[PDB]
Amino acid sequence: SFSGYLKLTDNVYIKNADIVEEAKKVKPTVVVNAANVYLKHGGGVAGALNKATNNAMQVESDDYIATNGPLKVGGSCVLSGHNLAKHCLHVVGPNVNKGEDIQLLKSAYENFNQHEVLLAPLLSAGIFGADPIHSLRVCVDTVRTNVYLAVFDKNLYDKLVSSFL
Ligand SMILES: CC(C)C(=O)Nc1nnn(C)n1
Repeated sequence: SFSGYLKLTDNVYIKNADIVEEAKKVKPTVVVNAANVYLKHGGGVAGALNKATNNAMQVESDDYIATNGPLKVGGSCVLSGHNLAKHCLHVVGPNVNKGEDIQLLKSAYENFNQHEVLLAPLLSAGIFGADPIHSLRVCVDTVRTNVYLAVFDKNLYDKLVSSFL
C-alpha cells in the first residue's frame, strides 16, 4: 500500500512525491485529478496525469463532457483511472487565477468523503493559484476519509509540514 507518508492527522497523510509516480507504484483505488470544469487536462497535475495515460484520460474526458456538459467549480466526476488507478476522481477546485471563489475549496474537498481512501494533490494549489498552506488546512478540516497527499515540490512539502498546526 502507501509508504513513506508523514501522518498529519487521524486521516490525512502527506509525502513529497510525484503523484504520477506514486499512482503507478501504488495503483490506488482512487487517484484525484486537479481538474477544471471542461476536463481539459493541459497542465499541472491534470496534464501530468493525462500524459501518463497516453491521452486516454483526455479522450475519455471529452466524451464525458460531450454527454454531460461541464462540471461545476467545487464539483467532481468519477472516471477511469486508466494505468494509474482503478478510478480517477476529477475534482474542480476554484482557480484563483480565474477569479473563482476560494470558499468553493471546501466544497471541492467534500467530494473526497465519498471515497474511503484516495491518493490526491492539494486542491487549488500550483497553477490554480491558491495558497497551498490554506488548501492543506481546508483538506484536514473537511476530508474525513483517508487521504494520501502527494506534494511534488520538496520546498513546498517542507513548508507545509513545518507550518502545519
Ligand atoms: C456557499 C457557496 C460558495 C458554495 O459552497 N457553493 C458551491 N460549492 N460547490 N458548488 C458546486 N457550489
